[PDB]
Amino acid sequence: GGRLSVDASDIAEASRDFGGVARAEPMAVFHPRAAGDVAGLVGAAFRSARGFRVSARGHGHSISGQAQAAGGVVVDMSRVARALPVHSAALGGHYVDVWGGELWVDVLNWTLSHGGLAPRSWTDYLYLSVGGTLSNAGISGQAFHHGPQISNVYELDVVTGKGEVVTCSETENPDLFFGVLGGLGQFGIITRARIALERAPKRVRWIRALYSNFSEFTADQERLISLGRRFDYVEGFVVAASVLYCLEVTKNYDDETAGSVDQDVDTLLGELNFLPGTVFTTDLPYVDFLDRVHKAELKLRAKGMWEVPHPWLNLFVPASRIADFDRGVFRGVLGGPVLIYPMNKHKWDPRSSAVTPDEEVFYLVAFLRSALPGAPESLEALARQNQRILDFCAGTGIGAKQYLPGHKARHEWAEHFGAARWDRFARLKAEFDPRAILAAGQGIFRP
Ligand SMILES: *Cc1cc2c(cc1C)nc1c(=O)[nH]c(=O)nc-1n2C[C@H](O)[C@H](O)[C@H](O)COP(=O)(O)OP(=O)(O)OC[C@H]1O[C@@H](n2cnc3c(N)ncnc32)[C@H](O)[C@@H]1O
Ligand SMILES: O=C(Nc1cccc(OC(F)(F)F)c1)Nc1cnns1
Repeated sequence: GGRLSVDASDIAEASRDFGGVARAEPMAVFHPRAAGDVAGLVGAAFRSARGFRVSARGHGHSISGQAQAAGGVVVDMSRVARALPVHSAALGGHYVDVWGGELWVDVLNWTLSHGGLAPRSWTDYLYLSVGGTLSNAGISGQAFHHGPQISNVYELDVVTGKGEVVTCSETENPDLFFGVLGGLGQFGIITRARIALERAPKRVRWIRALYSNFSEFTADQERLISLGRRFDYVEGFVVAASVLYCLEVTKNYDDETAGSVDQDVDTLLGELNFLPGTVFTTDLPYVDFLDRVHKAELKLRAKGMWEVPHPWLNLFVPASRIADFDRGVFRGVLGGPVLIYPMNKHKWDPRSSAVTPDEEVFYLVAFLRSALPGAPESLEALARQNQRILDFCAGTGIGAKQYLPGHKARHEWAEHFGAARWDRFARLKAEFDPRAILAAGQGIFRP
């Protein structure tokens, strides 16, 4: 039922990503109609003499060619009938089956219009595929409480590196299920994901408060994630003044809780140590808050500042070493935001392929800088800054782990996973993709 394409615009899009650096071209782009089409293509790759590379492309948000299939075939997973949300008395909640290539923005609109339901755990940007984020983790301000998106999925349909369609969960083929979650596309292509849902809030009380003291800022973020009155979202960012820290929190509400929202916010804020008179508040619908990054994208696109190189660096930093990151990186080493917020490791299932630091509390530190348009030297200076951040972590023994890892050397991947996790990862590759057909742009395995 699928269609192979050699259209120059199809090839060009499959040969690029948001990073704007890696440009490995496929021989063709495959447009599937259903899961069986994806199975057919991977099956032919597995059966072929040379064993050509096959990679699924979500929305192309990768930084360094992770979705590229050099001289092979890129599967354009972008979008037919959609499954309606379902209630389960056994799970004690709702779920929705979605196509692997579905964008989170389209999942949200579908679930809201069919029962006022929504996923519990997000990414900051909704124009990302379900298969794409589930192959990494999928993190935002809710992860401290609900865990990442890989902790909010009941079941998958996976097309393995042998072109076999497998239904998997915790109780059915758990090795493939847990391997695929945070598995960097190594063990198969997600064609279906069964997403956990909750009754969606109607509105959001979105708060920002400033700190000049890093010790007070991190102490407040750490207390907020341990919280039963609590915020529904906890993030933060580094701002140039010398250096300031912005705490970002939200309180979700609906018609029932509308009458208590003001007091709940005031109570929680009173316990914090932000700078007096630096509180900024917005009240807006739930969809609008979740789509806030798409609004920033439209403004950047109009200024020609979206289709520029993005040498993004994402680190998971153990909370015991975050203090050293202030004078060492934010005041030391250093257009674009620097995100910072802690998460709880216990909300992350240790059976998944996801790699986190060996500490109960760890931070995402996200360097989201854009290079100047049409200026290669800008990208080069930013790449040197990223290497200086990595050298700082190595030289001071910070047990940081990259999120969306950009490694390409075997010993670097071995160090990233550690011996036990590397052994599990390699064994899953021998079982599920022995010819190393899938997601070869990640640069982990060779045929
Ligand atoms: C560009 C961007 C990315 C981003 C973000 C904001 C922007 C503007 N905000 C994020 C956030 O708040 N939290 C988070 O966890 N991630 C955030 N990101 C990063 C994003 O998650 C990643 O870029 C991720 O790769 C998803 O993006 P996308 O859906 O575009 O997928 P991809 O880049 O094409 O492919 C990524 C890898 O996964 C493999 N792949 C793709 N689809 C599948 C399926 N269906 N099954 C299995 N593997 C799949 C690709 O081959 C590639 O290896
Ligand atoms: O990217 C974000 N958040 C995020 C937040 C604001 C804006 C933004 O995109 C930009 F800068 F282009 F407007 C991304 N979080 C990530 C986590 N992991 N990789 S990226």
